[PDB]
Amino acid sequence: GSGSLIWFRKGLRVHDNPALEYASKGSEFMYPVFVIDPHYMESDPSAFSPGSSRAGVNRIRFLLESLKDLDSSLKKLGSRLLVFKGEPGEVLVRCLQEWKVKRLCFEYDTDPYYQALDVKVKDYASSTGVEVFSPVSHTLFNPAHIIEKNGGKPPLSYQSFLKVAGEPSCAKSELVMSYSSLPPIGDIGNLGISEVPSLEELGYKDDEQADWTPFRGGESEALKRLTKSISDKAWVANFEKPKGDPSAFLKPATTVMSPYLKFGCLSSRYFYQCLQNIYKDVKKHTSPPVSLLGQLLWREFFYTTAFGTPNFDKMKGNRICKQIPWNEDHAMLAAWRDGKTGYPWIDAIMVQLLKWGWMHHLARHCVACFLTRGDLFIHWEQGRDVFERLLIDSDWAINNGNWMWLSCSSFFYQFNRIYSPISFGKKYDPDGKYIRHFLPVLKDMPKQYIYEPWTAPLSVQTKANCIVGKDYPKPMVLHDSASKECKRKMGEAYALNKKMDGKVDEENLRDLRRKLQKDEHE
Ligand SMILES: Cc1cc2nc3c(=O)[nH]c(=O)nc-3n(C[C@H](O)[C@H](O)[C@H](O)COP(=O)(O)OP(=O)(O)OC[C@H]3O[C@@H](n4cnc5c(N)ncnc54)[C@H](O)[C@@H]3O)c2cc1C
Repeated sequence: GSGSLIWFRKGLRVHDNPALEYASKGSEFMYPVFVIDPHYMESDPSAFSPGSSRAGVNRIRFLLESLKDLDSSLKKLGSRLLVFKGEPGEVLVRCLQEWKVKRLCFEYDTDPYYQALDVKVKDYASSTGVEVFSPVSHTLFNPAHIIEKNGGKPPLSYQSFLKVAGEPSCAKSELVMSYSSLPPIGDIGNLGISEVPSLEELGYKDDEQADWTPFRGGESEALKRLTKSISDKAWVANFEKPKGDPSAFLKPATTVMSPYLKFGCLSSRYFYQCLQNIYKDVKKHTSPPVSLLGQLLWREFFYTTAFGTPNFDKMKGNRICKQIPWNEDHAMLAAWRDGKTGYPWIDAIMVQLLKWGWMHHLARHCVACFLTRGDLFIHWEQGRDVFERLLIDSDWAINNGNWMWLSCSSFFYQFNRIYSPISFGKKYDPDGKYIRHFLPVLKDMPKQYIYEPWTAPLSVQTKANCIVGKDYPKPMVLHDSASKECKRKMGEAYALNKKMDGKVDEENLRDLRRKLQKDEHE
């Protein structure tokens, strides 16, 4: 008889799943599918840290966990999760041509990877008589609608986006959070049926599995943590993003729902709905941009902008990105990536990236600034790539948008507002608790130098059992001069961008790069 297939990619959850719902109705049997793409999941010995070439082992373990939770939640309703390994496009059509499937459902998505897959699968299904339901539930708004309504392009600013965006449909909507039951799986036919694969099966040695980010994945954890994240009504009511403490690691200054919203473990519509409820239950609460709900709106802003901008994930070809002659220097990038820059604050943060796969927004700010238009002047696409595989909440739209923001390549252009690798952390942690924790090599350094070990008298060092240049590196660069040179180049780069009416050529750029080379080398 007529069967259905619920294809899972990002909505790794049972609650608020418009796609899963439809797949359960009018079907005597249902096929829940998820494909492990070797290219993204399997071990890559060439990578700079355990994982594939696109994902650190941390985000991978998170996904695998989300998958187990999901299957489990399905095995509860009498269903199950069928996991195949291979190129999704191939796997999917081979599933269609193998099963009596008349209806194919999967949550919509705007990432390039998925836009590409969905054209193929859609065309195959359409040409083979399979119905296709691809509802928008990963975001509160439909990028295409916003862009269409706004004329022909995406609103140029948060403020402008909210005006146009209006309010999400899920507002007065009633979401489906549970199901009494779910259609039985149905003939598995002849396909390599598989259970969620272990890190080992993905090719990872045990030493590559020693560390553990402190955040389990899955819808279960998701919902549980949301409950904890917003239990304090006053806190959520008085929420102001800029006022959070970036050094607070024992108790993160924000929700950390980031990874669950990225893999769809948590519906953002439900979250948005909860916030709404507790907002009306008080009377006085913060509003965007700084509000907690205002944060779900930043996600919306970048997604819409990302979906409407070709070459969004790169400078060249990007309508909205300022053309800047960034340097390239695997040695400098490496020093920053592994957290060996010399500035304890920056290094401590980069280590939290590697160990937690998450850092407070402001921390992400500092290291992104230091790496680009703040001190090193390395291409933002480079910090972007490092972040993309290390963050357990790595999100295409969000990550690219933010790196362009922190590099003053787009959205924000007050490049003379530079974070200080030395003094910023003090504003919150003068004792340097955060640093000591993630950089135990400086465990004993006296607070008078914790943010600048290179200024600690040689005697203090040896006693603190930390010698700059041996145990802990010395400043890879001197902030003052560095940031002053960045502010300089940044100036002439903007000058060129303005002179060429936002259309700098491959030529001009090259000539600027040369020009700056002279004025800053001889
Ligand atoms: C250079 C740089 C790279 C970044 N890369 C990513 C990334 O790959 N994935 C990612 O999810 N966030 C990224 N961010 C944005 C932000 O830091 C995170 O969303 C936030 O730290 C997540 O913590 P939280 O869940 O406690 O956020 P909360 O403050 O508790 O907000 C709740 C939710 O709102 C969303 N949100 C919060 N801030 C932003 C923001 N500035 N832009 C868009 N959405 C936001 C997130 O989905 C988050 O889970 C990046 C920021 C910078 C400066």
